[PDB]
Amino acid sequence: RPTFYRQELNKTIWEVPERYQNLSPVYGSVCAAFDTKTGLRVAVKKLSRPFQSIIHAKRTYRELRLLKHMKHENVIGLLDVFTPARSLEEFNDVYLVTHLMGADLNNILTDDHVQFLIYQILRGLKYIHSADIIHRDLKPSNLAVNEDCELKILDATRWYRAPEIMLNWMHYNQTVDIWSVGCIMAELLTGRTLFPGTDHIDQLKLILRLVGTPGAELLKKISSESARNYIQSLTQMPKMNFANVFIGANPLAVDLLEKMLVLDSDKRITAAQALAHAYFAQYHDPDDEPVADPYDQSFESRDLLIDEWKSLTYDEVISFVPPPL
Ligand SMILES: Nc1ccc2c(NCc3ccc(F)cc3)nc(-c3ccccc3)nc2c1
Repeated sequence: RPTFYRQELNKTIWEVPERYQNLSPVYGSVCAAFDTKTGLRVAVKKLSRPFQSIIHAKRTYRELRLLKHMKHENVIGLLDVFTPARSLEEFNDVYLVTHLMGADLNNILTDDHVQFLIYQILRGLKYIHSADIIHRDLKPSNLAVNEDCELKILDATRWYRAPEIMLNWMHYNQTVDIWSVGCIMAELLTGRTLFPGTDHIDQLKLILRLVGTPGAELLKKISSESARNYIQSLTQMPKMNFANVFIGANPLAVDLLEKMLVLDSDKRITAAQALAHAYFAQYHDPDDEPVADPYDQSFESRDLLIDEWKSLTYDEVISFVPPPL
């Protein structure tokens, strides 16, 4: 049990172990800090109102469980989790400590940079997807890149969302993330957002303008009559030739985009399949693209009181084991 020191940052009081020094500000508030134990720069996130409602309390619990499970080089992992509280009764504040990453992918490329960056994302997604976890919100601001161009996955928003999440299909799979990667890859190659839509309707028109309106083989798999009516109403756009839209790009890169930006998610390439694509021949190492331990998601289907979620979160703070140096 370490000793804590109080401090006021951006009109909030931070109580953190003395082990973390020189706090500097950057869902919750985040501070950069120096960690005297590892000698490394860290990010300390103080959650805001972590147990205000059932939804917050479950969301706090979910976030701690996910971070505690991620042990992979291209996914953000948990260095430490702590509370100033000495008991469950006083437990009201949760802090999360992770590696401070240099910048996000948003604020920044040759084809070799794009290969390395997209390769690291797919490698992280393979790990995440193997544990039955879907990210659902992949976008450049959720991708941290240091000076070495080493990338970690963290955590408009609509520009990277899969068409089946736009239409609220209840049974989408992991490939909603592959769609996002496709949109990201296309932005890195061209400098431009692929689908910069102003709202949900406009967003889908821009998508269908590139990938074409869906054929009868995809229509026969849509369960919502209203969605089916809507889709068939809109004007028939032809599938464009990616080799023309992405003119001058590496043709292996165009080929991967065509396999990622597929409307039908049953036919969209997976992260593991994409890792073996020729586009990543330089980097692909099948002996060095691990999968994750199983992840118990059964709590997602539970309806519990705020104090029960809080209690379950307290247990996970106590049982936390720091990763090895
Ligand atoms: N097996 C599959 C494969 C893809 C599906 C899918 N793709 C999203 C989509 C978006 C736009 C469009 F024009 C055509 C399809 N949506 C839906 C769906 C279901 C209910 C409500 C809305 C979308 N079910 C699917 C089932």
